[PDB]
Amino acid sequence: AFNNNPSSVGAYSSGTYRNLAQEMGKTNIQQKVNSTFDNMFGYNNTQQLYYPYTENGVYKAHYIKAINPDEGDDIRTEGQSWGMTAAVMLNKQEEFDNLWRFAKAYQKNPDNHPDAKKQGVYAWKLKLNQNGFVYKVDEGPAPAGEEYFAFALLNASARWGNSGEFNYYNDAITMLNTIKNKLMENQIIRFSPYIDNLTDPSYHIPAFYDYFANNVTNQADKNYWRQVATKSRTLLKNHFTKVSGSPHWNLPTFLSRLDGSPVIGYIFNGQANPGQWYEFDAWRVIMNVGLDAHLMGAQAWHKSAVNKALGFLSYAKTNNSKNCYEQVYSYGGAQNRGCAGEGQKAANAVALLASTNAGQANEFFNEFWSLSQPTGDYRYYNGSLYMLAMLHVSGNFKFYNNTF
Ligand SMILES: O[C@@H]1[C@@H](O)[C@H](O[C@@H]2CO[C@@H](O[C@@H]3CO[C@@H](O[C@@H]4CO[C@@H](O[C@@H]5CO[C@@H](O)[C@H](O)[C@H]5O)[C@H](O)[C@H]4O)[C@H](O)[C@H]3O)[C@H](O)[C@H]2O)OC[C@H]1O
Ligand SMILES: O[C@@H]1[C@@H](O)[C@H](O[C@@H]2CO[C@@H](O[C@@H]3CO[C@@H](O[C@@H]4CO[C@@H](O[C@@H]5CO[C@@H](O)[C@H](O)[C@H]5O)[C@H](O)[C@H]4O)[C@H](O)[C@H]3O)[C@H](O)[C@H]2O)OC[C@H]1O
Repeated sequence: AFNNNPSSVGAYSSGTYRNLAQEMGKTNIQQKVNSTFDNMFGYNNTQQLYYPYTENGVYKAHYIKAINPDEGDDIRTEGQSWGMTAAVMLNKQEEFDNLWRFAKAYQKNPDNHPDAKKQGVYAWKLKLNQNGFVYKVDEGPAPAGEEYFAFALLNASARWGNSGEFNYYNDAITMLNTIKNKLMENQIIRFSPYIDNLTDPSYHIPAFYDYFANNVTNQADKNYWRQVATKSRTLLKNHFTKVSGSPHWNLPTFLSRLDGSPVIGYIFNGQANPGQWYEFDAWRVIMNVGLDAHLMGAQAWHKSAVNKALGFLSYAKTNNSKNCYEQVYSYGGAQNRGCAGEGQKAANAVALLASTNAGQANEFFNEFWSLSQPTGDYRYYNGSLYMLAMLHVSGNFKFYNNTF
């Protein structure tokens, strides 16, 4: 049965990981997790997201392909870093290394880049040109990518050691220093190096920063990352307070100021959507809250955040002619961007690790568990989230500490 009383002590401290699928009475859990990985990383052109990159017939590395029918397929740091994370959680070392090799070679901007803000950060969007060679479309970073890269590399160091192709640990420390020096403002993760007083709630994963604190050597850096963790929980708490009730109606948003205030409308040239939309980025916020609750302990704010957000989505479904909650809301109003897909449902299943409502658990978990693994033209985002969620709800998303 669903544990509606999540412990205030996290799995990272206790070593005790919940298996949410088991709590919900599901069978063949680990087999389903395994087939999810195998299908995503297999050469089937169906669920597949993991593709080899070759130059003149010579194998180089692998990437996660952000399949895109409208705008052309591209390659993204977040997809890449999530792929590495999935691989390390299931002890899939070749897949990890092939993805990391690609990132280090083709996504990393040179440390001597003329623009100091780009030095050592990871170009968020690549494509293959008309001859099949990789190039950077936008050299700017999407910092959730670097966050996951650092997280995946620290875990790889811990599981596999550092005597093979990669010194994972040294690569992780370099990544952490890049985040600190290039991708933070006042110890809050940036949306961009080029815009101040701006964050993206979905980039906040407080437990990762605690994990970083425990895996650096020097005292100043340990304290730095602990402060980032505290400030991240405060940002998310403040954001959830601000979106409570009218006018945001309990869903977190795409963009936020550093005090947690949703960004209203447009604020910069190139901006994809209005700041106050619950949209594709924002889907992940309560998933991150669930992650944090599970790994570092469930506090009153985690519970309130997820209970109210899932509560709104359940309500929204009853007022929908197609009996679904939708992909995009603004100020509590549906923006007609379609019924929720697999990635959004996946995000909401992970949020249940902070839920105290068995009725929400039954509804949201079964809607995720009944899905087939994503296929077709929109499988990049849906499929990547689906993979992460499969790890989170099966007790397979763990923190592996390094030893010193
Ligand atoms: O110079 C600076 C610029 O570099 C800067 O650029 C920003 C860099 O960060 C970018 O953020 C990432 C964008 O990608 C997000 O994930 C998306 C979410 O959407 C998914 O696509 C949807 C899937 O579902 C379909 O139904 C729907 O139609 C799709 O839209 C997509 O697959 C994912 O990759 C990441 O979360 C972000 O981190 C940002 O876009 C850039 O603006 O901007 C500032 C400038 O000064
Ligand atoms: O566009 C705007 C419209 O969106 C707006 O409509 C309003 C939207 O919100 C509606 O209210 C929702 C009611 O349900 C809430 O979820 C609750 C949260 O609490 C849960 O209870 C917890 C369960 O577990 C216990 O252990 C725990 O102690 C409890 O706290 C409960 O199960 C959920 O159902 C949603 O968060 C609300 O959004 C409201 O009725 C609409 O009017 O109207 C204006 C328009 O502009």
